[PDB]
Parts: sequence; structure tokens; C-alpha cells
Amino acid sequence: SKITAAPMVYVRGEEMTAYVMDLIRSRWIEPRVDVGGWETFDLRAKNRDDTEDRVLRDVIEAGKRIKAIFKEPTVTPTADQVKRLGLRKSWGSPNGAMRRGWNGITISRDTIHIDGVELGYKKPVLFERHAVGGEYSAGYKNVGKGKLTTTFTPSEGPDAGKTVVVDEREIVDEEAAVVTYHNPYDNVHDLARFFFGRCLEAKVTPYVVTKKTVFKWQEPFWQIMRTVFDEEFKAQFVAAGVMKEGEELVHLLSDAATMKLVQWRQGGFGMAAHNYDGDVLTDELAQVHKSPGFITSNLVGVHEDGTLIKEFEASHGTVADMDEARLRGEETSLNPLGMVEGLIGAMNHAADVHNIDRDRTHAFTTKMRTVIHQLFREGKGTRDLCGPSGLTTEQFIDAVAERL
Amino acid sequence: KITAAPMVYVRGEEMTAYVMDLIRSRWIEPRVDVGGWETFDLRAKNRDDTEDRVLRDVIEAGKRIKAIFKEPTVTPTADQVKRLGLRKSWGSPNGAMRRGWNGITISRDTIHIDGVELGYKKPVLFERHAVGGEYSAGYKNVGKGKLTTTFTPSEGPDAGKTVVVDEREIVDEEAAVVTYHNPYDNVHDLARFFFGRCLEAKVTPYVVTKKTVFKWQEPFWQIMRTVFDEEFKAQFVAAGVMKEGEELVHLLSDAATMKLVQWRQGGFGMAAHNYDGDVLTDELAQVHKSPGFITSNLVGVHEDGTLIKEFEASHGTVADMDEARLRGEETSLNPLGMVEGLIGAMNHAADVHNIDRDRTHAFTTKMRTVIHQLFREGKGTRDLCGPSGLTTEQFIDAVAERL
Ligand SMILES: [Mg+2]
Repeated sequence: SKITAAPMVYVRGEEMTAYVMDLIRSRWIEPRVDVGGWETFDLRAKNRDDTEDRVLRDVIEAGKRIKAIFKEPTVTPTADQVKRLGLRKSWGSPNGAMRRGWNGITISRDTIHIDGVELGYKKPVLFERHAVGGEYSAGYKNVGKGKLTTTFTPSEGPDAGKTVVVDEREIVDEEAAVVTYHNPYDNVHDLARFFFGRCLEAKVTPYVVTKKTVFKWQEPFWQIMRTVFDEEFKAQFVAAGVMKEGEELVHLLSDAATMKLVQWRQGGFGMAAHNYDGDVLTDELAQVHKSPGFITSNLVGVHEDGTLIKEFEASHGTVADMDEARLRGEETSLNPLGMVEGLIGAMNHAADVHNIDRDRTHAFTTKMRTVIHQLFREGKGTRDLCGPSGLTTEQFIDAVAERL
Repeated sequence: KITAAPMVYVRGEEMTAYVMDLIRSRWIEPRVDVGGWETFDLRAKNRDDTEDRVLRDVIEAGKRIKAIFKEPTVTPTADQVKRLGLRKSWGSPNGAMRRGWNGITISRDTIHIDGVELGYKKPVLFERHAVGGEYSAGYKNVGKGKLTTTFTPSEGPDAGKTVVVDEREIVDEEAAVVTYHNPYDNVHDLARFFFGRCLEAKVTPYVVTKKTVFKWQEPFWQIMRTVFDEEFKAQFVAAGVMKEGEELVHLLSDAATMKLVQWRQGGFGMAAHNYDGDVLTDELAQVHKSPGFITSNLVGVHEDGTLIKEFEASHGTVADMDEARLRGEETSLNPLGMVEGLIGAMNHAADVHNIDRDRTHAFTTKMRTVIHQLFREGKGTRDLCGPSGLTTEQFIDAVAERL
């Protein structure tokens, strides 16, 4: 019989990545997997306009209920795209919505490796980007001279109801930005447990990355991680030989971590950072490794029922330049490994979170990975890694499908 | 013997202070009268003992003299408070200097030696906005409650009218609440400094921000682009850097981290906000070779319009080599990054005070040429020349010999 796919949200995009995933679903998945349990959503920039971001609020609904999501790269309907695609209106990045709609704790940005192919990092690297707070949710104004005041009124504790001044300053410039933001730190307890759990499993030395020396408000991010590590993980890490006795959890300053990403070409490490630091450091990580596509973008949130909501996406966009090449009858060679790593993760999580056909699903997803890696070893991968004698997009799809 | 102009000299500790003591004893003092040098003891212990009056005195001296050389220093963090037996922890001196001297820019440029291959083939220039952002934030660590940010303009048609900038319910038992500002008036000055340096160096300039998401940053780009288009674009075309119709490029901060790893040919410049510049200049140093292979020059302005310039190396005091030294063992400290700082400071001191201009400039040029030439001959330090490289004292003597 075919493998019974567990309930999973499948978010289709457009352009080259949608063309490639249609071939992957048709030729790799569907012959071997009953995907009846998949809930499919059309996130074409058009369909987000045409439905007024209904299809987005429906994806978020399906996500909270099913807890496993594969998302293809999508076109954010920015002002440039409204004109190009003849849309009616402009719409924001879906990330903030998904990060809050699924109680996000982290975006896992991990190095993708190919057995038999050497990339920038020799061994796996793990990165945890705090999924919430910071400047991504800042309120702000561009102003000239005047007085800026920030007050806080606690709702609890011995000073409930008492308004206190957080900051007051005189702006003395004719052109200035004034900015307020918050970092919610309650879920850093869960982030710590998730991160250290993953790092132990992977046998990588974990590091915590902040600017807490100057940005002193960041101290809790560090203190919560050290506390969870010392009480719940330091023993297991010494026992597994990842860390020696007496060795302590190391904090790295954000600016220093940019230097460690370049130095530490052996890999075998893990880092956890705030939202913005993680955005910037993970792109540096991508470039040292190979390119954006060679890092995951795996959102992990916490359901009210205590299980994890996990969304998986490739770290590249829809590759419109290649879709143009295709529609000019020029050969293409899209490496689908980034998106396949995402689909594997989604299918695996769906099987685990629902307890449906776990053994067969994990065996199939592992075989897909093993088959792809072996083609790359033989010089039968895509042209990004195998050079000009590498296979086209379609030749690669067929090469994998024959070997499943 | 050269009469040194008035200059502030900020002394540190550990390996770097020992190295600079020798440089002064063997290279400077036998050829230069350093009467005009005002020296300041910025040991962590001296910051702690004077309750930072020594840092207050450095800022007052810098405003008066306008030319500052600063050795690497130990910031009195909680760990250094333990290690050095201090009474209190203290912040870095940087905020005090950058704000105290009306900072505009921190210029952080790759250090190059003809005939020595480092990470970037051609010079790279970086302009970090010296002030603003989270470096001057107010903040609290709080629980649940209501956070309100108001602004009252003092000028214009809405003067006196308090407006709401932000209002949000904090729903977490543990949260940071943060308010900061970006002062953009001196970005007009940053832009002219940056594009002029890039034009001189013939490098392609880029502006780096997160303005697509952090939209309050839009003016940083608009000010720079307006200055570029009005004052510099045609010059960039005529210098062979850019083609007609090519526009100034904006890079997102996260994309710029990728470009620093990719663009190993160098020949580019980047301008960024304070924090973006902090992280990118550390990345820049590492791709080039190491922390000290980047200059660090703060440019500010006195209320009388005279530029205040401070110069330092981009490395620390290298405690580990001081330890190895005190154990009688061999060291190899490359002093080029520190000497580039001293050269800039003495050159500015000479230019601002008009004291022995011609001879100071010749001595500073010779110091650099003598150092660079020794590296070309495999008689540099072991960081560039390998084990066959000279020791700290051997390198100091070798340079002394050739002046
Ligand atoms: Mg720094």
C-alpha cells in the first residue's frame, strides 16, 4: 500500500519553485504516498489579493489545528509586485502573522549538508533566531525637536497601577527617529529547552549571542538560557562528551559572533540569538556555508495543548529569473534540496505529532535524502554544485524518481 | 628634534601598554619632544579608583586639544571586576567619548601592505554612524502592564501638541521595554565625509540599512542619496568607479553580511547605522585577517566647528601575551594597528595646532614605510611572517635601527 501521510498544511506559491514542486509531488511523492490528509492552499500573490488575505488567515487556522506546515517560497505582494502582477492592492510579509498565529519561539536556521559534498561548514551548525520582539514590532515616528516620554504602568505586583517613567529625552535634531519596542522573554524558557535539546541530540556546543554589555535589557535572554542549561542540560552534555567537566555555557557578543561564523569552518556548534541578530547572523552563516538556499527556515511554535507547531520553508524565493529562462525555452537547473529538506521536515513532524505511519514516513524521507546525496556524489546533481555537466531541473527530478 | 603638537594620549594596560612603552622609548622619544602630550591613565583600576573622573578628564582634554590617541583598554565588566579585584563594574568609555565629542562617524578601514596578501585584495572603507540607536536607549525590565510613548514637538505648527508614538500592553511576566532615538542631522556630514573618502580611494560606495522593515531608518538613506546625487555622482563617473545612469546602491544589513564574505576583491565602501556598523566592522576585520587589521578613527566636532579626531587599534590589550611575557616566554605582537592610530593622532595634532607640520608628517610616513618594508622582507611579526617572524622586541629593535 502507499504510505498514509499524516494531516499536513501544504502552501503552494508560484513561478519556478511552484513548477518544480508540482513535478516533485507528481513524480516523487504521490506514486508512493497517499496525500489525502494534506490541506493545500494557493498563496499566489494574486490569490492573497483576490481573497483579501483570507487564504492567509485559513493557512493560520489549518496550521493551529494540524501543527505541521510545508510552505513553498512565495511572492510578497509589495508595491513593485502589484504593478507587475496587476493586483488590486499591496500586502505585507506573511511571517509576522505566522510567528504570532502559531506562538513562535524560534526560526531554526540550520546548515544543510550533502554526504559526499564539502560545503563551507564541515559539520552541522544549528542556529535559533528568537521569533518575536525587537524592532520588527517597534512603534516609531520621524520627528524634529521636542520632548520624548516613555511611561510604564504595571498591572500586577506591589506597584500595580503606578505609572513610572521608563525614559524622557529632549530631541535636539531637526531630523530624528524615535522608537519604542519590547522583547517578551517568557518563551525564552521554551526556546532554551528546545535549543539545548537539539544541540545535545546533534552533539554541538551551544553558545548564546547578545549585545547585553551595552543593551543591558538583554540580560534576561542570557540569564534564562544559563539557568535552564545549568539545571536541566549541563550534566547530559558532559555525559555525552559534548562538553568537559567544569566547562560552562559560553556567551558571545553579537559583533564577536560575526567573527566566529567566519573562523569556525569545522562547524559542530549551535547559536541562539534575538530576532534581529539572528536575521543578520544567519545570512552570514548562509554565505560562509554556500548560499541562502543551504540554510533551513523552520518556524517552531507552541500550541495551547503543549505540542509543537512546526512550519518548514526553503530560505530562497520563487527564483523568477529562472521562471523567465524556462518561459524563454532556456535550460534551467534549480537545486530542489532546500525545499525538499523543508517537505521532509514537515512530513516527519506531521507523522510524529499525529502518530501516523511514522516508521514508513521517516524511512521514505530518509531515502529521498540518501538518493539526492548519491546523485550529487556521482556528478548527477544540479549545475550549482556539479557544474555545466550537471542535470537540468527536469533531468534531476527524473533521476531521483527512477532511484526511489 | 621634532616638537610634538598638543595631543591626548590615553594609556591602557597589559601587552599593548608594554608595547607602546617600548615604541615611545625607542621610536618616538629619541626623535620627538613629546612635552605637549597630555597622558591619561585608563587602567580599569584607575577608572575604578577615580570613580571615572579620569574619563571625564580625557573628554575635557580631547575637546581642548582636538587630537586623541587611545591605546586598547580593559572595560571593567563583572568578570574584570573579579579578575582585577575592582570595587564596581563600569561601562565602556566609548559612549562618553562618542557623545562627549559630538561624534559623526567611526571610520573602520582595512589595513593594507603592498606585497602582503590579506583577505581583501583592494582597500575597503566603512563609515559607522558614531551615535544614536540602542547605544543611547532608555529601558526597563518589567512584567505585564501598559507602555506609552509620547512626543511633544517644540517647533513648527504642532509645537506643544503631545502625540502618541506607541502604546502597547505587555502580556509577559518577563519583558524588556526600550526607547531610543536616531539623530540624523549629522548624517549630512557623515555622507560628505564618506563619499569624499570613497571618491579619493576610487571605491564603490553602498548605504546599508534595514529601512524596508525598520522604516524609521528611511531618512538615513534619503540624506545619503540626496548628497550623493547632488554633490558626488558625476565625480564617481569621471573617476571610473561608476557608469552614467548607475544609481547609488542600498544594501539591506542582512544582505551586507553576505557581501562582506563574497566581495574578497575589496574596492568598496559601506555606510551604516551605529549597531549595524558595530557588527559589520567585526565581520570585516575577520574576513580581512583579524581584529587589529582594521583602523578605528572617531571623527566628531567641537562647538567651534573644529574636528575632534580620536584614533585607536581595533584589538584588545591581549592579556594572554602579557601573561606569556611575564613568564619570560616569547611574544610576537604586531603593533601596526596601534601605530596607524598614533600616526593619525600626531598628524591631526600637527594639522590643528600648526606645530612642526612638515617634519611630523615625514616621521609618521617613515614609521609606516619602515614597518611595511620589514614585512615585505619576512622580518615582520609571526602573525604575517609565520614562525620565522620576529618577536615583539626584535620587531621593535628592527624598526628602531631603520629610522
Ligand atoms: Mg564592536
